[PDB]
This record gives sequence, structure tokens and C-alpha cells, in this order.
Amino acid sequence: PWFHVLQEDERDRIFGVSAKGKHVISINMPVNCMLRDTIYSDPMDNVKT
RNA sequence: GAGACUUGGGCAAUGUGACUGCUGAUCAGCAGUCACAUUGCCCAAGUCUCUU
RNA sequence: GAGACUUGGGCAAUGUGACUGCUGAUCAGCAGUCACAUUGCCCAAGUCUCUU
Repeated sequence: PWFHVLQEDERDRIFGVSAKGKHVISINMPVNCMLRDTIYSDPMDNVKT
């Protein structure tokens, strides 16, 4: 899986004010994989969790 | 070689636990220096007025 | 000399400004290093099947 970290502007562009200090990441699949769409994460602080 | 099992070897992926340094951001607490401002003590110094 | 006026300078208490350094906390992040797990691939032979 290809994970793309979402910077601050896209965070509150797609999510609420909670995405200010709490990071958001994305999940991206190849077309060969069943999913051809992206998956987004819960706005939350540390990337590890 | 393949199908499967037995053991071993090779590679890879991903995750987990621990350690040593390295910086980042924010916040509190402390010291020192320099400068400006207020008025006064204030003498120097020139000008000017009075006058010495 | 008195006074006006100005430059020269320290001193006086007091005010504010700018800079560096010092200890202390939290969070995040980096580069290393060891230890364990699963998954997948490959190969070897043990066993047999299939095929050259």
C-alpha cells in the first residue's frame, strides 16, 4: 500500500478544525489492486498510531 | 522440475520489543550588557542681554 | 558675574527599550544497533504423483 501524508491545508480542506494539530494520512491502492479509490484516516496526532 | 508432505537453505515483505546519540517546537525560571527617556546636581564652552 | 541660549561631560534617583548567555519541562522528529514474529517467493534432498 502507498500511504501519502496529508499536509495541514488539505487536512482542514477535507476534515474539520480537529485536523489542525492532529495529522491525517491517506491510503492509496494500485489499479491492479481491487480498490482504485483512496482511503482516508481519522485526524489524530502521531503518525505511528 | 511441477502436485503434496519432511527437513534444511536462500531471498523478500511487513510488524513487534529494546538501546545510544542527534536535532525540532513550545513554555516557565535566571543573569549580564548596551541604549533610550525623566528631572536634577553639574562644570566646560560660545553666543547674546544686563552688568560685572 | 546674573540671565537667555547652545554645545562638552559626568553624576543623581527613577523609568522603559533592545541583545546575548544560563538552568528547567513537555511534545515531536532523525540516524544508528540489537532481539523476536508472521506472510510470500525460491532451492535442495527425504516421500510419492505428474512430465522429459
